[PDB]
This record gives sequence, C-alpha cells and structure tokens, in this order.
Amino acid sequence: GGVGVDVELITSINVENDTFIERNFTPQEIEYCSAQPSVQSSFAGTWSAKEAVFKSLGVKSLGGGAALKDIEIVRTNAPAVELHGNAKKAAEEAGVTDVKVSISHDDLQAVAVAVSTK
Amino acid sequence: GGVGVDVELITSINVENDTFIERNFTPQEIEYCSAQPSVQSSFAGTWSAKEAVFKSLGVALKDIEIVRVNKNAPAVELHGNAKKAAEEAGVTDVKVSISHDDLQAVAVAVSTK
Amino acid sequence: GVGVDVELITSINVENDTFIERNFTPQEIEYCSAQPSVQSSFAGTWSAKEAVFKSLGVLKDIEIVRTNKNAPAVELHGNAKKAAEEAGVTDVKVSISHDDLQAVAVAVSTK
Repeated sequence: GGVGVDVELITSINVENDTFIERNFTPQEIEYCSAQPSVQSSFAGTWSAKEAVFKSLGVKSLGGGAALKDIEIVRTNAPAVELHGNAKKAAEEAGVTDVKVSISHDDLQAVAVAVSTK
Repeated sequence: GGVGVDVELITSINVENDTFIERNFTPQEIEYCSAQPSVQSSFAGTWSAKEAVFKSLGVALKDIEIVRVNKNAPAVELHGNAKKAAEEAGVTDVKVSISHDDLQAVAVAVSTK
Repeated sequence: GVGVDVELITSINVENDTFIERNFTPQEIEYCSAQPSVQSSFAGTWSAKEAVFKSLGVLKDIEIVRTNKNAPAVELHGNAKKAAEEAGVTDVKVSISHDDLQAVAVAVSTK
C-alpha cells in the first residue's frame, strides 16, 4: 500500500529554461517530451509523475534546491518508474518493491497517479 | 499491479455527434449518460474511465464498457480484443472511479494480476 | 477499491460555518485554517473524504489526518468504520493535490 497524486498547471513548466529542464529531467525523459506534439504538456505530465511517485513512497519529504532527476519516468509502451540515488535508497529503506505510474493532461493541467508496493 | 489515469475537458465530448458517440459507447453506456443531469459531463466521465482502464491494462473503445449506476461504484466489463489482451496479460480484475467538475473529468483505474 | 474526486477550489465556501462544522472534524478544521490557502486546503480535504468514500464501495465520519512534510492518513469513525469492516476493508490510503483551479484526491482500499 502506497498512493500518490499530483496535478500541475501546464504553464508551470518553462521549457526555454535549459538549466532547470536538464537539472530535473534525465536525458531519456527530455528526449521523449521534446518528441511530443505538445512539449510543455509533456514535461508537465512527467513532472506530475515524478511528484506523484515520490509521494507514493511516503518518505522524508523533499525541498528546494532538491532535484527530482532521481525519479525517472521511462516511456519507451506504458510508463515505467526507475529510481536512483537517494530516491532509490529511501525506497528500499522503506521496503518499496515496485512503483507504477500513470499520466494524463488536457488543455488546463496534468495529473499523475502512482501506487507503491511494500 | 496496474494503474491508469485519464483527464478530459468536458467539451471534448460532442453529444450531438451521433457517429462518434455510437462508435465509442455501448448502448447501455449511452442510455446512462443521457439520463444524467449533465449529459456531456457524463459522457466525458465515461470516456475518461475507458481511457484510464485501457492504460491500467498496460498492453475504437467500445470494447471497454463502463457499467454505471448512480450511488454504486462503476463496473468495468471488457470485450473483444480488450478482453483477450487482458487475459493475455494476466489481468484478473479492473476497478475504476470517475469524477468531474465544471472544467474537466478525471478517472483512475487499478488493475490486478 | 479505488476512488477519485476532483473539486473546484471555489466549491468550498469557508464562510459557510454550517457546512464546514458539519463535515470536518476539529483537527481537520484546525489544519486547514493553519494553511497558506485555507480554501484550497478545505477543498483538498473534502476531495480526500469523497475519494475515500468511493474506494470503500458501499462526511465527518471520514477523517483525514494531515501534518506537513508527511503523507495524509485516513482514520475512519462511526458508520464509516463499521461499513468498512463490514466490507472487509483492511486499509485505506489517500493522496491529495491542488493547483489554482481545483483539488484532486485519489484513494485506494485494501481487502
């Protein structure tokens, strides 16, 4: 048992800002979002997924200038969560054996829901 | 394990477009939505449910049927390719929940194997 | 069991003392009142209660315990609690989110 939800306004992601993007998204993530019909929506969705996933872990919370590059969404095909660094340790350290995530958006906002297994 | 989410703008469903409705909704689905206070919201909700459900399987949407009765959780009933690919993935059950406000509808589904 | 609920932030009238006090526990009310956006907070807890009820498959009965830096916990009472045991529901988890427009909550129940 673990569940997480995250909703983001599409305009919360500034795509121009290379520093922020590259800082928070893995290369496979950035390449995926860039290839989408709406790049900004795509980043907003992946961002929601990262947040939703972290929430489903239920761990010592995060915060600026903490980064979410740890939590990777691999959309290669249903999404896949792959954890790294602290994210990964704290997940094993909580007994979390798997995380699943789904993502959606419309014109207004993006939503992501994650469920964790322990 | 399996989760799906889908969000739709209420105005993505044109209730007037008989072709589209008839192509994507089963007769009982159509009857249910039609009997609701807000028909367009109802269709947008059932549509989100179908999308969410398909996503939770991890594999036209008339195959995925949502059987709703107000005051009782919706039920998912799969058909055709939807059904095969679900058994073919080991999916033993799918649950769905639906909601909307003035702006949009959201649905979340979880699948079991 | 799964439940989702989405609410417009403005669906909660904080000036409606009757509704607030009828639907939220004192802990709940105290929590929401201490937040940066009180109305968003109430809208979020409200979505959670609704989401949780849906996941049971069967609202002051359904209480959401919130403290910052932590995931919410569901604690059931009264009829809510009986009907949950009476359904074999062994645990309920909930997550909450909002933006400027609306709040969303998703709950999953165990049997």
